[PDB]
Amino acid sequence: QEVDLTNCDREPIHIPGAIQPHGVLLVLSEPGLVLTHASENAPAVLGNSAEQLLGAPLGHFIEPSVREPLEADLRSARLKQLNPLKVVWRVDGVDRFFDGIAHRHQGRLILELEPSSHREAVPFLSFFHAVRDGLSRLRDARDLQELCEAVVQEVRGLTGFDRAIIYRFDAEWNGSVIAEARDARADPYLGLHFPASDIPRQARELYQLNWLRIIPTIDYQPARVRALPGHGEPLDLSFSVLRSVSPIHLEYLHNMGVQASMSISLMKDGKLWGLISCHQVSGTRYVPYEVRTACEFLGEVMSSLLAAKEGNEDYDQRIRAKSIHAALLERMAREVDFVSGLASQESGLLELVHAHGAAIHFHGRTTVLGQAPSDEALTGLIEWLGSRTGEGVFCTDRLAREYPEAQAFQEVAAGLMAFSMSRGRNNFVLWFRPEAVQTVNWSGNPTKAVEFDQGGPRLHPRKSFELWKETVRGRCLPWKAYEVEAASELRRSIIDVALQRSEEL
Amino acid sequence: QEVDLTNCDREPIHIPGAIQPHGVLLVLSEPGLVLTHASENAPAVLGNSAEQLLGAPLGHFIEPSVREPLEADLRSARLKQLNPLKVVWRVDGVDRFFDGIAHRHQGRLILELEPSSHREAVPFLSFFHAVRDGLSRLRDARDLQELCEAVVQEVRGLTGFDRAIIYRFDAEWNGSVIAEARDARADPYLGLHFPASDIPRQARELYQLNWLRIIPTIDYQPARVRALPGHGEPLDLSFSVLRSVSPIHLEYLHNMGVQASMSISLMKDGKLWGLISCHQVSGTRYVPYEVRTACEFLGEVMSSLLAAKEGNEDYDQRIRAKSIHAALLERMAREVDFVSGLASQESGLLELVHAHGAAIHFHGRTTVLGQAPSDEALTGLIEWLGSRTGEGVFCTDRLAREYPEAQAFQEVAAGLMAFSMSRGRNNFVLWFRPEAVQTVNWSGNPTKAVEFDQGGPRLHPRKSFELWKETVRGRCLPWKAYEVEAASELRRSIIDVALQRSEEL
Ligand SMILES: */C=C\C1=C(C)C(=O)N/C1=C\c1[nH]c(Cc2[nH]c(/C=C3\NC(=O)C(C=C)=C3C)c(C)c2CCC(=O)O)c(CCC(=O)O)c1C
Ligand SMILES: */C=C\C1=C(C)C(=O)N/C1=C\c1[nH]c(Cc2[nH]c(/C=C3\NC(=O)C(C=C)=C3C)c(C)c2CCC(=O)O)c(CCC(=O)O)c1C
Repeated sequence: QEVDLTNCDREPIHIPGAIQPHGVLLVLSEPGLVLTHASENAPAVLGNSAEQLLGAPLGHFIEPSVREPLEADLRSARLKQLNPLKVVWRVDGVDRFFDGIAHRHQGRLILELEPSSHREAVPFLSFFHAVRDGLSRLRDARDLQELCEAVVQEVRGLTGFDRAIIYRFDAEWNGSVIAEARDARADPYLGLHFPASDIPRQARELYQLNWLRIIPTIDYQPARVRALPGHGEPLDLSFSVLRSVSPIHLEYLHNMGVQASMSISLMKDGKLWGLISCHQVSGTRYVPYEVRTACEFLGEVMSSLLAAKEGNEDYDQRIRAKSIHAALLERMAREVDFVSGLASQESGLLELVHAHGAAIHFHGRTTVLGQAPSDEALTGLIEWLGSRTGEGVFCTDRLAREYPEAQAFQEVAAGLMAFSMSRGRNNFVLWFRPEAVQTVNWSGNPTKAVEFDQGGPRLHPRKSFELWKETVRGRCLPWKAYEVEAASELRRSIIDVALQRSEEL
Repeated sequence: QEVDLTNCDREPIHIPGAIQPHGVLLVLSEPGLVLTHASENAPAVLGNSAEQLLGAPLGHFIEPSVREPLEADLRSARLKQLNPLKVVWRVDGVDRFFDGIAHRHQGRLILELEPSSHREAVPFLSFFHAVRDGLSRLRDARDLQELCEAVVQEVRGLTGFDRAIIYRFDAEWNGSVIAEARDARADPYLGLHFPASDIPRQARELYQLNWLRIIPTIDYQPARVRALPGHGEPLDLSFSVLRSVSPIHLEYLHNMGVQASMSISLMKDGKLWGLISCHQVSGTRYVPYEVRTACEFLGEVMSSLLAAKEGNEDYDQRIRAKSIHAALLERMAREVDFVSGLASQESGLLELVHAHGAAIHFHGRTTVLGQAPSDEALTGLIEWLGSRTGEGVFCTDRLAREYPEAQAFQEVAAGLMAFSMSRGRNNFVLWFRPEAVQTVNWSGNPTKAVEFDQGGPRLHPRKSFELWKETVRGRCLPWKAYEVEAASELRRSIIDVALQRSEEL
C-alpha cells in the first residue's frame, strides 16, 4: 500500500467555497465573460451586490475605455504571462482600480481582484534591487548556505517581513529551518525541526502544483462565493490566490505568535524540496501581487540553482568505492568459491557502503562477518527479506520502521542495506551500520504536535513551539547517494562471476 | 598532445592592449583610488583625455554624492554581485551615467564604463516578466530540442538580435547549428556545420572560463589601453567586456555578412558544450549589460538542464523500446533456450535498436537474424581485445575504422552495436546497420579556412559561406542513445536469465 495517511492528511483544503475577503473572486463564462460566480464581499469591495453581478457580463461593469484590453486578454491563451490585469471598475460614474489575476483550472476562468490604489506598495527602487541584485546574489553563491541566506535576506528586504526562513524537508517530511533573516523582535526559529504534520500531505501536494501563497491577516470572516443555479458543485480553488485557508492552520499561526504569512514552494527534480516561509508577528501584510511574484521568482531561481551548489558533493569517495569495488570484483573473479572470496574481504566489503557489519546467506548457510551480531536474531531477519520484495537494493536508516523487530537488536545501529544475489531470491547480502545518536532541536513537543477538543474529536495545533530536545536512537547516518549504486554494482558483479563460474561448469 | 592546432591557436587574444571604443576601460590602483591604465577613447565617450585621467584618482571625476558609495563597492571582495555599478560621471558640470562593470584578474582591478539609460518602472517590469517567463519555459522544456527552441526565442526576445542560434560542438570541436530564432528576413542558418578552426582552442579555452562576449559592431577602431610609466607591460584582458577581439574574427563576421555579435558559453560536465550565438545582419546591437547577463543566466540554466532534458529525448521511441524489451524478456521465459526466445521475435530484437541484422554467438554457435556479413562472421567475432567491449556495449557507425576488414561488408554492416554476455567473452550479441550515404551541409568548403595571406605568412578566413555538401561514405545512420541504452538493459537481462538457467542445472 506504500503510504499511509493520517487525520490531517484528509481535509479537502481546495474547495472551501470561500475566499479571503480583501479581494473579490469572480468566474467568467467563456466566451461571454458573463459572471457565473461572485463572492459575497462584492458590495464591500466593488460596490455591487452579488445579485447584480450574476448572469451579467463583465464588460457591463468596466469603465468603457479599458474594456478592449481586459476582454482581449481574458480570452488570450497566454494569460498566465499577462497577470496582473489592469482592472478599472466603474459604478455610477466613479472608478476603482484592481490587480486582476486570472487563471483557468478544471474548465473555469477565474478572475480575482485585489484593491490596488490605496495600497501598502513598495518603492520601485527596492523592487529593482531585490530582483536585479537578488538574481546576482543567488548566481554568485558559493555554497548552499550562501544561496539560502541570500534568498531570505533579499525576501525580507523586499517584503519587510519580520521573519523569513528557508525550511528544508527531509526524507520523512519533517522540516528544519536551515536559514533565517529577521527583525530582532521575532524569536529565532533557526535550527528548529518541525513535525511532518505542520504541512500535511494534501497541503504538500498542493504546494507542488501551486507555488505561491499569502495569508494577509489570519483574522477574517471567509467570503462565500455565490453562483447562479446550474453551478452548485464546489468550485476548485487550488490556484486561487484568494482561497480561504484551513482554519486550523490559522489556529497554528496564532499559537506561533504570527499575524500574517507568505510562503513559496522550493522545487528539485519535480518534488517539493523546501519552503520560503515569511512571518509578520503583529500587523497584517497585504503584499501586492507584483512584489509576491518577485518573491516567487527568487524562489524559482534558487530552486534551479540547488544542484549546482548543493552539489558541494563529496568528490571522493565515489572514485575509491569504484576502486574498492574493482578490488572486490577482482578477488571474487579468482576464487572458484567467490562467496568465501568476498567474505575474506572484510574491510573492502564493509567500507564499500561504510557498513560496520555484513552478512552473506548462500546455499544454506549464513556467514556473518562484521560486528553486528544478532545471529540468532538474523535468521529471522534474512527471510523476512525473503518475503514480499527486497528488490533491488533494500535501504533504510531505521530498520525499526519497516521491521521493528530490530528495535531489540543493536537496532539500525546494526543498519541495513541489502539485496538478493540470484533472483531465485534466497542468496542474500546484508550490510550493518552503527548508530548516530544526535540531539535534535524541536519546536515544541513532537510527541504531541496535535491536540484534541473537549470531549471533542476536532483537532487543534500545539500551543507550545519552544525548544524541546529529543534524542534519537534507531536512526543512523543517511545512506548517501553513492552508497546504493555501489551496492547495485556489487550485485551486478556477483551475478557476472557467478555466471562465469558456471560457464566453467 | 591531443590537439594538434593548425594555424590559429597562437594569437594571444587576451593581451591586445585595445578595447571596443563604445565603452571605456579603466584600471584602478588598490587600496582604492588612482588610475594606472585607461583607453584612449575616453574623450569621445567620457569627455576627458586619457592624459588627464591617468595618474589621478577615480573620485576626481565622480559626482561627489555618488563618490563614496561607489568606492565602497570597488573595494568589495565579490564585485560580481554588484555589477553593474552606478557610475555618475561629472564632466564640466554635467552628469553622464554609466554602467560600471568591475572585476579583478591578476592582481589588477578593472572598471569598464558603458553608457547607461537610467531605469524606469514600466520597462523594468516588462523585462523582469520576460526573464521570469523565460526561466520557467526552460524548466518546463520536454526535451533538448524544446529546451534549445525556448532558449533561442528567449534570448532573441530580450536582445532583439536578428539571429539567435544554438551552436553545438561535436567530438572534433566542429560545430552544428541545431536550433534558431530569427527575423525571417535573415538567411536561416538552421542545420549548417562549421569547422573547428572557426573557434580556435585558445578561444574555447577562453570561453570555458568567461561565458559571455559581445561585439556590438564589427567595424570599429581599437582604442588602445594606455598606462602610467611603470605599468607598460601587457594588460590581461580575458574577463573584460570591452577587450578588443582578434581582427581575423572580425573579417570572418564581415565575410559571413554579420554586423554585430553576441555569444554565451554552454557547459556540460565542466567542458564547453556549445554556445548561444546571436548576430545582427545589418545594423548594430549595443545590448545593455543587465540584459546581457540575464541572457547569460538563461544560458547557465540551460547548461544545468542539458543532461536531464537530453535524457528525455525520443520519449516515445523509449516507450516502444521498453515494451519491446518487456516482450523479449517474457518470450525468453517459456524457453530454457533463451537464445531462440530472442530468435522468434527477431523482428522485435531488430526493432529494439533499429537494426536490419543481428547475430547471437552462444556456446560456440552463431544464429543469424537479419542481413548479416558472410558466414565468416567469425570476422569481428574473434577479432577484438583492447576496445572492443572489455564491457559493456560497443557501439560504432564506422566499423571499417576500428576493424578494417568490414570495408568488404559495409553494404550490410558499416555499424555495429555489440556486447559480450560473460566475463569469459565467448558469447556476444551483435546488431548490424548498413552503410547510409548521408550528406552533410557545411558552411563553405571546410578544407580551406587553414588559409594564408599573399601567400605571405599571415592568416585569413574563408570568403564564401554558401552551402557546401560533403558526401561522407562508410557510415550507418548514427546510433541513438536510447538505443545504446536499450542494448545495455537487454544485455544485463540476458545475463540474469543466463545465470538462472545454468545456475539451476
Ligand atoms: C493536522 C492538522 C495540522 C496540524 C496539527 C499542524 O500543525 N498543521 C495542520 C494542518 C495544515 N498546515 C497548513 C499549511 C502550512 N503549514 C505551514 C508550516 C510551517 N510554517 C513555518 O514557518 C514553519 C517553520 C518555520 C512550518 C513548519 C506552512 C508554511 C503552511 C502554508 C500556509 C502558510 O504559509 O502559512 C495547511 C494548509 C493551509 C492551506 O493551504 O489552506 C493545513 C491543513
Ligand atoms: C585561424 C583563425 C580563425 C579562422 C580560420 C576562423 O574562421 N576564425 C578564427 C579565429 C577566431 N574566431 C573567434 C571567435 C568566434 N568565432 C565564432 C564562430 C562562429 N559564430 C557563429 O555564429 C557560428 C555559426 C553559427 C560560428 C562558427 C564565434 C561565436 C566566436 C565567439 C565570438 C562571437 O560570438 O562573435 C576568435 C576569438 C576572438 C576573441 O575572443 O577575441 C578567434 C581567434
